[PDB]
Amino acid sequence: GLYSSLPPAKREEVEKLLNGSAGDTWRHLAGELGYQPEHIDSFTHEACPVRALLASWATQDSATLDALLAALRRIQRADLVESLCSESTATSPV
Amino acid sequence: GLYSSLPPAKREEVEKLLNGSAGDTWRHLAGELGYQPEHIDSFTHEACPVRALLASWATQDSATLDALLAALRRIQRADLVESLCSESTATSPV
Repeated sequence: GLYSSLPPAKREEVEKLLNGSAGDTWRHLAGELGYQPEHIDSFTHEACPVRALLASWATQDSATLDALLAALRRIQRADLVESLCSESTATSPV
Repeated sequence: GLYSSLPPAKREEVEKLLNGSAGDTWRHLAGELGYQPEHIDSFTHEACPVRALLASWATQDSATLDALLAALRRIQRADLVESLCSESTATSPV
């Protein structure tokens, strides 16, 4: 299940979670994904580093939800896993 | 002078620079200011960590432009010193 296959309403909830609860888990994700520190600096160029990270990660087949969930586990952010499953409920594709 | 003594239009320009050009420089500042690593994570709870940093800095007498400039020099961001001084000639309080 590629992250790029999700509807825009699901991607907006990933932004809302880091905008409203804890905008800092993406640093830990980039660490366990093994991103070089120059990419972490390229993501902090914007106030929403999550939007740039998700768009940049979606360029490659590694962008599976299975890999995202494994990295979330390695950083002890199973709370974000639980929230993203509960917030998966939606109403339209657009 | 104290950063807390500036008009709100100047504080909006410090936010707009980190929101729109590059939002990394507050991390480098927090390092040379000698902040604890828990404060860095507490600021990144929000999308605009600069708004929370500037608020938690304005509550102490350490918030002088003289200290801000010394930190900006140590982090090799004298380009930002020029940009912020070049916007100081505003005439638009709120």
